[PDB]
Amino acid sequence: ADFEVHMLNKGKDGAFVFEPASLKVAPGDTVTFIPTDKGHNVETIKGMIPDGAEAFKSKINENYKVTFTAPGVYGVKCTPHYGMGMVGVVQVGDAPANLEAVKGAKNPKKAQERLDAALAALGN
Ligand SMILES: [Cu+2]
Repeated sequence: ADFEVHMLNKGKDGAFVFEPASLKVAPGDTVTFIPTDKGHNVETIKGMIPDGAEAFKSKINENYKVTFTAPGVYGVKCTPHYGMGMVGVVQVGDAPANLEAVKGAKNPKKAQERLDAALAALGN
């Protein structure tokens, strides 16, 4: 199954957001990260990927398709806007094994508040 996540100058929770900020997909599904507005990318947050996952970083303005082969929860950021809160989480599969590591990982305040709301929305 194929999903999209958008990089936006403005959205639900204010400036510099991914939408949806919280998504559940199955292992093997794809997410295309679509910069609706100019100036965004996607990159995994160091410490917020599961066992055997590869880190990734797209170029600015790239429509970037990821096939999520390793199950678990992923924290993602936009590289320039991370510190302004531009984050998302992708849960790949059921009962993610790294849920504690992701809840506990250290992030700038604005990113942590948005990560916590995205994690809460997953309802683990
Ligand atoms: Cu951005």
